[PDB]
Amino acid sequence: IDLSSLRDPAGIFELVEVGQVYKGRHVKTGQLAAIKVMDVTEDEEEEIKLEINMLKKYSHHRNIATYYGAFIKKSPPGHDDQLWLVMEFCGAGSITDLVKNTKGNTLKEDWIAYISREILRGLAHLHIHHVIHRDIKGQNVLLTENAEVKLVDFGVSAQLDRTVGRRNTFIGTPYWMAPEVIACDENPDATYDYRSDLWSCGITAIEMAEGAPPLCDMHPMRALFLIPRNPPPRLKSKKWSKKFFSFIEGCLVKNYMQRPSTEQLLKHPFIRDQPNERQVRIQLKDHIDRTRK
Amino acid sequence: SSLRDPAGIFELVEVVGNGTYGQVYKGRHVKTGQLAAIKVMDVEINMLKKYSHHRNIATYYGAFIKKSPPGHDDQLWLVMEFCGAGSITDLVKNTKGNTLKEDWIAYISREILRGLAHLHIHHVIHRDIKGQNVLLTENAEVKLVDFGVNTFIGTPYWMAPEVIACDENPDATYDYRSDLWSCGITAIEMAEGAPPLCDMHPMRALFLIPRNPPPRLKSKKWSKKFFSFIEGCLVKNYMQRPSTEQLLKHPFIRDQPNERQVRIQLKDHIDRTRK
Ligand SMILES: Nc1ncnc2ccc(-c3cc(F)cc(NC(=O)CN4CCCC4)c3)cc12
Ligand SMILES: [Mg+2]
Repeated sequence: IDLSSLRDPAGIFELVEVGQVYKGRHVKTGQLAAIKVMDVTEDEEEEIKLEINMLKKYSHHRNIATYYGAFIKKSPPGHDDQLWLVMEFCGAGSITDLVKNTKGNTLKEDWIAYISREILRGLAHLHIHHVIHRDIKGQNVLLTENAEVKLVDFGVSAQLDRTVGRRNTFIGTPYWMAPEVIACDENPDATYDYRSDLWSCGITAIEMAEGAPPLCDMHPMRALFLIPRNPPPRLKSKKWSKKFFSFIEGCLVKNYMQRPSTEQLLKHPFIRDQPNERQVRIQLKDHIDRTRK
Repeated sequence: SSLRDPAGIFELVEVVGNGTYGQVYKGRHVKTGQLAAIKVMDVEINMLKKYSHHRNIATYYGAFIKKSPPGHDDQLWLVMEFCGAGSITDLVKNTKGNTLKEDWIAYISREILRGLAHLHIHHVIHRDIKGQNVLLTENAEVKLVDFGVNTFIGTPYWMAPEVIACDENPDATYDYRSDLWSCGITAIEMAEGAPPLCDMHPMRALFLIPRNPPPRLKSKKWSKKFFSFIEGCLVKNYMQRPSTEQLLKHPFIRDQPNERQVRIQLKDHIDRTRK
């Protein structure tokens, strides 16, 4: 295993069934793995090498779907090669899937507290190693069959899955984007900071509570204009606890300079005080099981 | 509700063209072997139905629903004419020097504009004109794809200034003339191999388009008519931008003496690129 290299995947990883996300396996162990396969030009291969040097290293962590490495499956000369980004497998789907299947498209507050803490613990690990995730959203928060919460990592340190295959030219979905990452009249140069992940975490908590991020009903281009202008988003319903409202307001501080860090939000009462944690963990494991059958 | 299953009628071959369009496949009509493009969506049809009957718009064939087990999300299939010779972005990328001959640009730009004129006369704005949505057939016919147009913002480089919301323009005013700005950027893309601001971060380009003066061709080699055409498409304030009809009369578009040879040169280029 090497994360500073760019070898052919043959004899290391192979694809089993469905850049597109594929189910794959480590040849020698038989361990399942999610593999992102992208078409790369023979010129984009030189861009990968530079981005691989930009990679920051960090250990395994229980809240991060481990990034195993990058590989290039070479095609005949002239023909577009294949970039493979290999990551640990999470079989119970995303948090967006979880909230979508449930009745009323809303999760119980103690489920949001549990999932949000796992997201933050994963983020704390990335931030302490000087890495910004940059794409926190319910789709990138996965569940294992054992109700373990893991952040998608296809080489987040150098954003290997967002910089090649003409993907780099796409703006993407704007709804989880922090105000500072949106270039507007007062912010001409986008400023990605570790705290941009915390804004995304707050939008993910709203998404778990309501089934969709704020401004979901708007055209992405309109939402992109409104995020840096609108006051921080709020939960629509008054049903929620005072701690949950407080948590949202904590993440969603408009000016990133004044937004708390991961450690400070990990101490927030909504995250810190989870009396029914054991039952939540059981309720989630049970929800995953009955959804499978 | 009367949409049938595609089995035995259309089959998916492969993704076209490796993520750039999303879930769009090169399909095949089972009984004839005739190729088709199929837009597969997880489940705006009559838009592609009556507005695609024009030689410069890829023709709509039909709609199908591939039924999944109860509870599991079904698949809508939208089938249209396949354009086998790739996009004009592919064309310029696959040309030596990443630039097309001016008479090729004149020809392709006229076909884009004729497709746009058809859409605009029916009160339809394409909204996503770019080299990647302008396709070639094997016999060098030019066809527009992806009109209508939901949560993903694509590439910003071909977007007109008025379509980008800012302090003075809070509500992005999509107008038929926004497609003409996109056609001018497509002509620059054919001339240089990339749109203006290509070297910038898409988010930075989105900030600069409504602020920057109209883009210009970098080289002085081009004819005065071609410079005039670019200036016509790229008028900053859409209120003074010409209509599709006015640009169709522009000398660069209207006066094409070597049209027959261009068509032959394009057919020949498509063939050499295939092998
Ligand atoms: N006719 C053809 N022949 C050959 N290659 C073709 C390649 C692409 C297409 C095509 C057809 C179509 F309906 C829509 C789109 N584009 C998108 O779906 C983009 N969406 C914007 C919002 C979500 C994604 C592309 C037709 C082809
Ligand atoms: Mg047609």
